[PDB]
Amino acid sequence: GSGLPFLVQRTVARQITLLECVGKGRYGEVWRGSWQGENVAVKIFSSRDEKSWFRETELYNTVMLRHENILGFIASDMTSRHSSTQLWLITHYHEMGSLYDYLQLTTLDTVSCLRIVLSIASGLAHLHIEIFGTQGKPAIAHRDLKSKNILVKKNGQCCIADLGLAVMHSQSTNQLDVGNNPRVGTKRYMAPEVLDETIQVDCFDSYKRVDIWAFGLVLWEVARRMVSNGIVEDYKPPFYDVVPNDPSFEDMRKVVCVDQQRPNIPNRWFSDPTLTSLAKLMKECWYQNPSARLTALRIKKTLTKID
Ligand SMILES: COc1cc(-c2nc3ccc(C(=O)NCCCN(C)C)cc3n2C2CCC2)cc(OC)c1OC
Repeated sequence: GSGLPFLVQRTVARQITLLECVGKGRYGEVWRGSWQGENVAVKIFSSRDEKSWFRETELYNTVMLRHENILGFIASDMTSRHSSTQLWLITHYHEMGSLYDYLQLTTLDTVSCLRIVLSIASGLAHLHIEIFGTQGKPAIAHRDLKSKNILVKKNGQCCIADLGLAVMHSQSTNQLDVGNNPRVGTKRYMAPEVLDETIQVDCFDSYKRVDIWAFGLVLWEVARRMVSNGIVEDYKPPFYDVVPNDPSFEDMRKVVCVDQQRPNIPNRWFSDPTLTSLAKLMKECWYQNPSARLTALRIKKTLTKID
C-alpha cells in the first residue's frame, strides 16, 4: 500500500519516541515523534473518532496513495504507550503545520499564494481521479476538505490530510460507503445540497462536487492573505460574519440555501490580476447547481495558466 510493509509498520510504531504534542482537539492529539532520529507526525485518535482511524488505515494500506500533495502515510498501529492502548496514525512530519494556522501567522505574495492553491488543486485532482490497472487507485472524495485538513511544506507547497471520512468508488464496486447521514463533515464548509440533504447519496460524482464547493472556500481563505500594494485582509473562516462559531445546520441553510449567499469578495482584489482571476475561479466552485461547478482538473489547469 501507501506506507511501509505491514511487518515494518508494527516495528516502526514500537521504535517511535513521542517528543512534543503539537495539536489537540476532538480528534485526539498530534505529536512530533522521532523514528531513528527522523521526525514523524503521530496522530493519536480519540475514542469518538476511532472509526475514522480504522477507515483511514484501511484506505492507505489498500490503495497506493503516494502524491506530493497528499499527506504521506507511513504506518498505522493499535499500540501501547504508558500502559494505555492507543490508535496511532503515523505520517510525514510537516513542521509548518496546518494551512489554517499558517494563514494566521503570515501573509503571502503572488508566487506563494498560487503555489498553495495549485498544490491543493493538484492533490484534490489526484484524489478524485480513478486510475485503472494493477497500480491504479479508486476515485476518492475527501468529504471534509478545509484549511485545518491541509498541511504546509517548507517549500510552500501543501498536502491534503485526513482521509477518515473519504468515500471511494471503483468501476467494480457499486455500493458507495456514504454511511447514512450525508452531513458528516464541517458545517461551515458544507455544500448547499449536503445542508438541505438533497444530495444524491448514491451518486459518487455528487461527493466530488461537494469537495469542489469546499475548495472554493479554501481558495477564498488563502487569497485574503495574499498582499497586493501593501494591502491584505485578516484571516477569517468562511462565512465568519454571517454565522456564529460552531454554526448550526439551520444557520448554514439560511445563508447558503435560502439566501444563496457566498463569502464576500474584497474590493481590492480587483486591483490585482491574480486575485481577480482567483475571485472568478472561486465563484465557479460555488454554483448552487453542483453540476455547474468546475472539476478539480479544470481548476488545476486554470491555476497553472495564471502562473
Ligand atoms: C499524523 O496525522 C495527521 C497529522 C497532522 C499534523 N501534522 C502536524 C505537524 C505539525 C503541526 C504543528 O502545528 N507544528 C508546530 C508548528 C505550529 N505552526 C502552526 C506554527 C501540526 C500537525 N498536524 C495537525 C495540524 C493540527 C495538528 C494533521 C492531520 O490531519 C489534519 C493528520 O491526520 C492525517
